[PDB]
Amino acid sequence: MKIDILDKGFVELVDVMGNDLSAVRAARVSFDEERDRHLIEYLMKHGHETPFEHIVFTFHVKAPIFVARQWFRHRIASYNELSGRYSKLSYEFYIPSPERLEGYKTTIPPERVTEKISEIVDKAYRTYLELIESGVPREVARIVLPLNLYTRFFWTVNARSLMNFLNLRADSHAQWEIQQYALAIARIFKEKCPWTFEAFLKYAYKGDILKEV
Amino acid sequence: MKIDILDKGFVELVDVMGNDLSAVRAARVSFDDEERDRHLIEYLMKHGHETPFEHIVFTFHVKAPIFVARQWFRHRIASYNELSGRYSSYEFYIPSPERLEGYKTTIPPERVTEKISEIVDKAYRTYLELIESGVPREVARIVLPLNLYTRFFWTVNARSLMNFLNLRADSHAQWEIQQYALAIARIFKEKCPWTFEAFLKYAYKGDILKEVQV
Amino acid sequence: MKIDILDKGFVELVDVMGNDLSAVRAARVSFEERDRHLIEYLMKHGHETPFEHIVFTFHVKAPIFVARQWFRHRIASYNELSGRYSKLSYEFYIPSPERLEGYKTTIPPERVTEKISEIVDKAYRTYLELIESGVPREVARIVLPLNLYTRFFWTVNARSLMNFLNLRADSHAQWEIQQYALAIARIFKEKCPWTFEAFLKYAYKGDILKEVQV
Amino acid sequence: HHMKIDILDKGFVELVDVMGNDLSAVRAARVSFKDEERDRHLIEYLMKHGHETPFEHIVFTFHVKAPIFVARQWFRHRIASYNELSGRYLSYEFYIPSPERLEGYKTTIPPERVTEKISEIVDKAYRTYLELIESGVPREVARIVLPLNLYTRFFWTVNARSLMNFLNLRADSHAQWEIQQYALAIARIFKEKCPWTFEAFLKYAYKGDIL
Ligand SMILES: Cc1cc2nc3c(=O)[nH]c(=O)nc-3n(C[C@H](O)[C@H](O)[C@H](O)COP(=O)(O)OP(=O)(O)OC[C@H]3OC(n4cnc5c(N)ncnc54)[C@H](O)[C@@H]3O)c2cc1C
Ligand SMILES: Cc1cc2nc3c(=O)[nH]c(=O)nc-3n(C[C@H](O)[C@H](O)[C@H](O)COP(=O)(O)OP(=O)(O)OC[C@H]3OC(n4cnc5c(N)ncnc54)[C@H](O)[C@@H]3O)c2cc1C
Ligand SMILES: Cc1cc2nc3c(=O)[nH]c(=O)nc-3n(C[C@H](O)[C@H](O)[C@H](O)COP(=O)(O)OP(=O)(O)OC[C@H]3O[C@@H](n4cnc5c(N)ncnc54)[C@H](O)[C@@H]3O)c2cc1C
Ligand SMILES: Cc1cc2nc3c(=O)[nH]c(=O)nc-3n(C[C@H](O)[C@H](O)[C@H](O)COP(=O)(O)OP(=O)(O)OC[C@H]3O[C@@H](n4cnc5c(N)ncnc54)[C@H](O)[C@@H]3O)c2cc1C
Repeated sequence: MKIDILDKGFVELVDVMGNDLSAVRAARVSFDEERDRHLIEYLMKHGHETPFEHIVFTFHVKAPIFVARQWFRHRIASYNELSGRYSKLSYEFYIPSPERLEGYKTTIPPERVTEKISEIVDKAYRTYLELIESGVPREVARIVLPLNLYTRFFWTVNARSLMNFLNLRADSHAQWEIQQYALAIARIFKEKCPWTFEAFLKYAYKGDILKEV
Repeated sequence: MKIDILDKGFVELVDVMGNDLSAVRAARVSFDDEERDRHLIEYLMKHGHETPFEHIVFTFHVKAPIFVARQWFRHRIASYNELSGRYSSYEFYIPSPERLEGYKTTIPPERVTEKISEIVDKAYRTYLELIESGVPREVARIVLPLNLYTRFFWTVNARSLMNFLNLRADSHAQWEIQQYALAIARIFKEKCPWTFEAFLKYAYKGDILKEVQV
Repeated sequence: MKIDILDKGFVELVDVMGNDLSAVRAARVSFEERDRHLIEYLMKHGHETPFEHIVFTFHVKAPIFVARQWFRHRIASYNELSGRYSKLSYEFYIPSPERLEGYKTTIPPERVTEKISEIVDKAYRTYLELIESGVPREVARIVLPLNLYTRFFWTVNARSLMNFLNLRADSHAQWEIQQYALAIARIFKEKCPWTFEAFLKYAYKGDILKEVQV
Repeated sequence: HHMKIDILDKGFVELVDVMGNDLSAVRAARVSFKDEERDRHLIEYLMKHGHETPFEHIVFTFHVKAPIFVARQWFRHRIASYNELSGRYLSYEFYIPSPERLEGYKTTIPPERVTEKISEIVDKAYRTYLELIESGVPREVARIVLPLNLYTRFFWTVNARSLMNFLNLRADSHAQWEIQQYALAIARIFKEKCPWTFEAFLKYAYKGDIL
């Protein structure tokens, strides 16, 4: 299960432990269709969040550094990001689409904005290459690369922390770029834990976008 | 996969996410070679790169005396769900004479076991009586002894589990929790043999897991 | 500041880092009505991170059944007396007859208080017989009841402290820990008045702190 | 607090506040409310046997100004609290490595020219940023063209135990030189405020080498 985000990014499900019933078993501390869902909604509405910590996901994410920086602020989770000492490195950059600027009356055509960004990216990247070729270590030369450079990471997180992530990132107040990733995370969450996801939207979700999309 | 511990306790595996390769994939940040994969596991363990092992997760169902659970619950990097004494088998851990078969006492070890059993029976009886009288469970239960068995679900990742083993699968820890740590270690070994072996070889700070098999 | 709780317990403030302004500085990231205005803004908009920069260290004496509920709050630091090696005062929480006010019981409340006291006496006396006989404390103490008082140090930041209050300073929590939560709230209010008020007005999810003064 | 240490060309690590000192760990370990000799002995005992929880009762709050590539590595330390400047909503300064930063590395061009080339691309990226902002482009979008050597600022509250883990990982020759410099500043302040704990740390638990 993979979802493409932005121009070159993505969110892919690597593994998952449990499902809605994992939270049910944990809540009852042990080991009926309607009875189980009722328990899930009960836990959600009353704020009994601990049982959902027993559902865990591992995602593989490709996102721009500025998005990853905001993402990594979520401390109750595990991350492993690219370094280039265990796997090969790649150089791609997030170039906003003209549509991304819709809504703002910019004196510069949204098409020209996309071009200027692409322009600087190319120049920074070429400078980077020029430095490496001259013998400058990568850890130094890389500092000239822009924040829109794509990176990749593995993210393992339990359902409770995931719902906190959605509360903050699947919201109109969050930067549009991370909103997109949050939407993809929500879709995968819904596919693996439909009962929990539904209960979440109904009683605990604090954001807005998940109720519109 | 369930292992009996003490007189009425146990450690049961409920679920597990991943295996040794999960840490390998995480370290390389790649989703998609035994010799080299096992070498990487040893390398990570040897140089202290522990984050990759956080991508292996276990969920256990444990039945242990409260005095043991209190020590267990001090391990904060994990998730717990315990039986609610306020809302809810009423069983207790009675040490066998063999548990004292090592200290010099003024009374036979068997006598100690009898004394413990006796007071537990009296406390339990008092509890049931209070409950019969309409006294709320949350109040009546305060007379129950620390050897009362409780149960909880424990979800923990491999890195945190290894920290648990470093501290509890050791002769300095109380004998009772050592027994549970041994069972946790056995299940860990079965599901992640490569990580477990690398752990014992490069990072394990305790003593018993290098003396006792599986 | 030492506040007495229950019959022999207490909550004592050991140390504190910062005040309301610590959160303001953190939110602004730079080392008054406008400042207080900011605190309220943060609280109403859900900006909780700035309050993580205010930290408290408390010394608490409480019955084990209360401590176990307390220790479920993982985002904090704890150091408690050792049941295996620490010297204890051997004091127990005996509910007052008023504790059962409201519950229709077969026997009178004073009777319940009496029975609890009797079982505690028997358990304690049995414990004494074991220790005097040579039984190690780590084993002998398992017969002691859950109402035995213990002590611990608790270091926690304001954000986690507020989460603790949301859960324990509430009618759904056991009356005994509610009492401790009230004391914690009292100390929080004295050191961080602006944050405390903003909390009650915008984020507090409990009920008792909106009716019980300070 | 008040302590401040300059790092790199425009960065710094400033001590904002501190709760406790070495005695805070001693009291927590004994879980109560002796003498200097026995107390320092207890600190070494704790450090030696890995009884690290008592040190969680010592807390620091730092104000740090560092380039984003350094901050990114720093923020991987989850057991701590952070508050950083929002790029979405500064004085825009950048870390320009000194020619000496390339000592030991045989480069095709003079080290001075490398510093120049870095300064040049940074200038072009910044000027592009300003042009986008002036045209009405949202800051959150325009800022993505800025380089990783852009300076940011943040408050960091962390306890002594977590700080020691931070030092074991960053105060090491295997860490990038830039973060090593910051780790040395953190260690310096730690030493100043908790002499006993720091000394014990260096003697029995520190796994790095530069300290
Ligand atoms: C030379 C060098 C190379 C590096 N290479 C890479 C790389 O290739 N990829 C990469 O992603 N990072 C890399 N890092 C960053 C490394 O992963 C960091 O040290 C780590 O992210 C932060 O450390 P920590 O886990 O010890 O600290 P904290 O996150 O602050 O945690 C402190 C302690 O609590 C723990 N802990 C916290 N949360 C959890 C949890 N959820 N589960 C289990 N235990 C937990 C552990 O016992 C830990 O030591 C590198 C660092 C250095 C110095
Ligand atoms: C032989 C023995 C004797 C003991 N004696 C005592 C005693 O006298 N008094 C007592 O109270 N307890 C005692 N304990 C219990 C001890 O406090 C526990 O081992 C500890 O609380 C749980 O371990 P941990 O911190 O390593 O694990 P976890 O809480 O699971 O944490 C794992 C890692 O994340 C970390 N971490 C998590 N949270 C924080 C945080 N807030 N700040 C900094 N780092 C953090 C550390 O790197 C840690 O190793 C004893 C245990 C043993 C085995
Ligand atoms: C629109 C928007 C604007 C933002 N602006 C800024 C800004 O200007 N500056 C900035 O620094 N960040 C900013 N952020 C980041 C914001 O602080 C993140 O939501 C936060 O860092 C990650 O959330 P968390 O604390 O809820 O999650 P996690 O770190 O994953 O924690 C989950 C839960 O555990 C908790 N928790 C974890 N660790 C601790 C701890 N040490 N102490 C107390 N509780 C803890 C809380 O209950 C928390 O909700 C912004 C985010 C958004 C969406
Ligand atoms: C009326 C009442 C009834 C209760 N009944 C029961 C019961 O039947 N069984 C039982 O076991 N407990 C029960 N509890 C205890 C309940 O589980 C506690 O509230 C909880 O253990 C501690 O709360 P916390 O998660 O909010 O806090 P903390 O552990 O201090 O965490 C603070 C924040 O960080 C978070 N966080 C920390 N660690 C993790 C993690 N590993 N994964 C995801 N998020 C994390 C969350 O955002 C959290 O709110 C009850 C409590 C009350 C008040």
